[PDB]
Amino acid sequence: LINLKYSVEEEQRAGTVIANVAKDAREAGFALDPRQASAFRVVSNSAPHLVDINPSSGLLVTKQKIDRDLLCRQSPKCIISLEVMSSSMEICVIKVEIKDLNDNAPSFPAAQIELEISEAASPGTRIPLDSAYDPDSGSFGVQTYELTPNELFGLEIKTRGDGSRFAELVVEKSLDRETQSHYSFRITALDGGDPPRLGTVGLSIKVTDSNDNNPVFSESTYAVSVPENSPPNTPVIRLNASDPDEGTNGQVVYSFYGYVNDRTRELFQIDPHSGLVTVTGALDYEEGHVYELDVQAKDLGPNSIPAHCKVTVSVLDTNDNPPVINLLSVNSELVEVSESAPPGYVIALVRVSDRDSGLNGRVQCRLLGNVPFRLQEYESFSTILVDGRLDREQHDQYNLTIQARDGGVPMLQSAKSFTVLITDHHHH
Amino acid sequence: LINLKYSVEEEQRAGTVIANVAKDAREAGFALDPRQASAFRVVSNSAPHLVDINPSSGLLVTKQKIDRDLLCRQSPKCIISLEVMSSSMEICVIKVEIKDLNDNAPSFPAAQIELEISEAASPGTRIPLDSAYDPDSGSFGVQTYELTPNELFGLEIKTRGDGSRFAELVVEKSLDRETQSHYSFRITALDGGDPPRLGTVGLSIKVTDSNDNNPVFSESTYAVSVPENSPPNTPVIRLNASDPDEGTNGQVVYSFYGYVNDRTRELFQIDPHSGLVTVTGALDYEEGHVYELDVQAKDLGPNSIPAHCKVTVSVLDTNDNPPVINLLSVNSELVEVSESAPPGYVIALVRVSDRDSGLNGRVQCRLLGNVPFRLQEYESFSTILVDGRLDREQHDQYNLTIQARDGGVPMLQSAKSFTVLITDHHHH
Ligand SMILES: *[C@@H]1O[C@H](CO[C@@H]2O[C@@H](C)[C@@H](O)[C@@H](O)[C@@H]2O)[C@@H](O[C@@H]2O[C@H](CO)[C@@H](O[C@@H]3O[C@H](CO)[C@@H](O)[C@H](O)[C@@H]3O)[C@H](O)[C@H]2NC(C)=O)[C@H](O)[C@H]1NC(C)=O
Ligand SMILES: *[C@@H]1O[C@H](CO[C@@H]2O[C@@H](C)[C@@H](O)[C@@H](O)[C@@H]2O)[C@@H](O)[C@H](O)[C@H]1NC(C)=O
Ligand SMILES: *[C@@H]1O[C@H](CO)[C@@H](O)[C@H](O)[C@H]1NC(C)=O
Ligand SMILES: *[C@@H]1O[C@H](CO)[C@@H](O)[C@H](O)[C@H]1NC(C)=O
Ligand SMILES: [Ca+2]
Ligand SMILES: [Ca+2]
Ligand SMILES: [Ca+2]
Ligand SMILES: [Ca+2]
Ligand SMILES: [Ca+2]
Ligand SMILES: [Ca+2]
Ligand SMILES: [Ca+2]
Ligand SMILES: [Ca+2]
Ligand SMILES: [Ca+2]
Ligand SMILES: [Ca+2]
Ligand SMILES: [Ca+2]
Ligand SMILES: [Ca+2]
Ligand SMILES: [Ca+2]
Ligand SMILES: [Ca+2]
Ligand SMILES: [Ca+2]
Ligand SMILES: [Ca+2]
Ligand SMILES: [Ca+2]
Ligand SMILES: [Ca+2]
Ligand SMILES: [Cl-]
Ligand SMILES: [Cl-]
Ligand SMILES: [Cl-]
Ligand SMILES: [Cl-]
Ligand code: NI
Repeated sequence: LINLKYSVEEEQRAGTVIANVAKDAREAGFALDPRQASAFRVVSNSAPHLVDINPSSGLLVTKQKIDRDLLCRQSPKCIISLEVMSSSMEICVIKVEIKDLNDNAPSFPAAQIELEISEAASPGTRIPLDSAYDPDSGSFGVQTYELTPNELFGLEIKTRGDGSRFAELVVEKSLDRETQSHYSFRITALDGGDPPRLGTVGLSIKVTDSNDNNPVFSESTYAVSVPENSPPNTPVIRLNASDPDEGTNGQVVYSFYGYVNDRTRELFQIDPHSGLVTVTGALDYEEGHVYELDVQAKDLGPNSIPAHCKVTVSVLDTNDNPPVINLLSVNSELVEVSESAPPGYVIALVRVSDRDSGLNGRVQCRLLGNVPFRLQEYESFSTILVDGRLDREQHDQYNLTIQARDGGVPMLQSAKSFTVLITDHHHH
Repeated sequence: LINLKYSVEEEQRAGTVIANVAKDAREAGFALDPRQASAFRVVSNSAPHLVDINPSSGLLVTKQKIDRDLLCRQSPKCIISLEVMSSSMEICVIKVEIKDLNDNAPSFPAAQIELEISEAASPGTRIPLDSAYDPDSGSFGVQTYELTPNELFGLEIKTRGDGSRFAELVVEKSLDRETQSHYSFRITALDGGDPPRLGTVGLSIKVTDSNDNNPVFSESTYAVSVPENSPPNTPVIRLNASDPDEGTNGQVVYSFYGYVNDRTRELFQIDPHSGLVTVTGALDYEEGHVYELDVQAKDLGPNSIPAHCKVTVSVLDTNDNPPVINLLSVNSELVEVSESAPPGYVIALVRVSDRDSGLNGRVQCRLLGNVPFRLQEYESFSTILVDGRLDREQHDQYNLTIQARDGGVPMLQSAKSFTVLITDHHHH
């Protein structure tokens, strides 16, 4: 029947006087018989330990200090319903409202918020953040959030229901670890207070890597030279591909990328994890001058995009073949010369070869001894001719010996000995 | 001394007359005397089994059919140097060159060329392709390559080592497996002849996957309701994230996200590999009405961009609290009523509550027995009043029993019995 409303701020000194219920009850129509200061008693009340009416004085006192933010959380109104009974079965419902105060500033449970975002995070990617804690009601509760001004990240606030706000992170534009790996920001939450209260958190963003870089060689093509007969495990060329990715994604492994049936496979090797290309087989300039290696560098991660380069290994000619002498008699027989052989008569023809090339293969010849014969060398063919008088007695037979010498370093020689004999007049 | 150069095509019939060595040499100055088949002899020649000069006739004839592509491979020139010696130690060097013919068409050894390219292949990255095989020399060897006209891939021709033509593949525009995984193209090799000869092979291109799709929920937020006291392991909600990637990259694993020290953690659980959110603890509407679950779906593998959604799980109120009856007398004494009690005089006040809500919390009261008393209902307080004649003798004491019943399903009752006594004059 009878209703009395009141209101008082929260967190007030315990034992506060809200109002004299006797005054406003009599004024409003109560059966307060003169009954030794005990006319009415509280039937039941929402908060036994917080508010109490005095049967003696007939006054509303706060039993303890009121913390509205615990009773009603964010509920818009905070009323303690308290019902009193009179001496003769009469009732007065009394509803006291607890006005909220901005005694709480928004709070973050974590001192810092560390996050990991892949550099491949599409712009628009959003990450829900732990909303701050402000137990005040509505207006005095958390209202907005702010992040350190930047271009890469933004904050978007949404209200699930009846405010109760939370704010998520948003990648605003493309990230890239290889440019900036870490970010450090500051988030502050703000409540709707006359002098608004704030909370703070440090926001560390570690940009997780993505295998978005492929190995790359300094050059597409290379050219190397190797002297023939280079011993096994001789350094040909050490390739250096670069991958700026992180860990496995940035680790390069070299290997050969060609068909597997060619001589190259057997001749050379590569150190896959280091990049050293060495000679393992028989390299002979005389057999082949050049070899083509197709090397691929590959990263150890997902979406492994390999990169290739071609190395032209030219073999170099060392002077490792002696000059070969070959005597040519007309009838492949013992060289006989007549005594009366006029100066300059040809005896036998000589030919020299050399499997090398250049100055290593080019030859020059000599005729040893004091013998009466000269060796005039012609283009690629040295001829022996008679020089002097031939006496059957003073010299019946000679043992001509030809030397051949190349122009390599170290130079090489060769010797060939053939016997010549002198005749009177033989018609064989 | 004397040089005679000649030329002849390959693959000619056997016993061909290249040139008349006797005539050419004699005109060129050589010991051509009329002798019994003994004017000169071939000293040595590059290929004995291929070409030979005969002193009897004096002609440069070929022994068999010559295949230049075997002798000199791609070597630019193919010369056979025959050395001839005359009667009087005179020499005529002869070099016969073998002109190449397009008797070989370029051919590929494999039927198809299998390739694997990551959909993340940046436009411009190239994959060296296996060069075709044509043993002809220079112009007549492999010259250019051609692929099926398309937009995604192109061909690039390059020259590595003094010829040795090769063509690598080049990506023209971005690939995407989630749109098209396999490609079927045709490559043809061509040689440099008037009627060019070709070879062909099928080129299968498999687009290897890249984790370039993140899990995605159907909607941004969800809302579900669950009756309180739902037993452990009850279906709350079935989340369903989608990821079109391949294998691991497309496999979603759901899990809980948010602050760790939260009530929710103990109440619910989620099936990580399936996405079923089941209840683990006891839910009580009377304690809390709503709960906020933050679920994240993330794919296994690299560059895991997770997706989040918020589930607002609202609890439902079951009628699981009985209506509490509570009678309160003036001084909490045995209820005494005066004999001369006029109809409608108040005896004792009743108050009933119910911790439930809605019709589950709404109560209605009853008075049992034939007793001379009424229970007239007020808002929140049922009053007991006198309705009959109170005779000390006919009825000295009553044992009034009040029932209370809520409007839930199944409805709940409660009973409270107090004794009333009748008296004429009270002096205390
Ligand atoms: C025709 O003449 C040559 C030249 O021999 C020499 O002529 C002079 C220039 C002096 O050097 C003399 O000492 C000698 O006769 C003969 O060639 C040489 O033949 C000798 C004997 O056969 C070879 O001796 C050998 O040498 C090797 C190492 O060089 C030793 O290991 C052997 O044990 C042995 O002593 C010699 O190598 C060879 N060449 C040279 C440059 O000395 C040739 O034999 C001769 N022919 C005839 C038919 O008389
Ligand atoms: C007072 O009465 C209580 C209820 O008894 C009930 O009486 C009728 C109306 C039915 O509801 C019947 O089912 C019950 O027996 C008793 O339980 C109680 O004992 C009585 N008081 C005393 C002091 O005995
Ligand atoms: C590759 O080159 C870079 C740049 O000069 C250098 O820092 C790095 O040490 C080189 N690595 C190898 C393996 O040569
Ligand atoms: C998710 O929903 C799709 C329909 O869009 C369905 O094909 C798929 O099977 C569902 N996922 C699971 C795990 O059942
Ligand atoms: Ca407070
Ligand atoms: Ca407050
Ligand atoms: Ca606040
Ligand atoms: Ca990058
Ligand atoms: Ca990277
Ligand atoms: Ca990489
Ligand atoms: Ca050699
Ligand atoms: Ca050599
Ligand atoms: Ca030499
Ligand atoms: Ca041929
Ligand atoms: Ca040919
Ligand atoms: Ca050809
Ligand atoms: Ca894709
Ligand atoms: Ca994909
Ligand atoms: Ca995926
Ligand atoms: Ca309950
Ligand atoms: Ca309930
Ligand atoms: Ca109930
Ligand atoms: Cl921004
Ligand atoms: Cl890593
Ligand atoms: Cl002819
Ligand atoms: Cl569990
Ligand atoms: Ni003789």
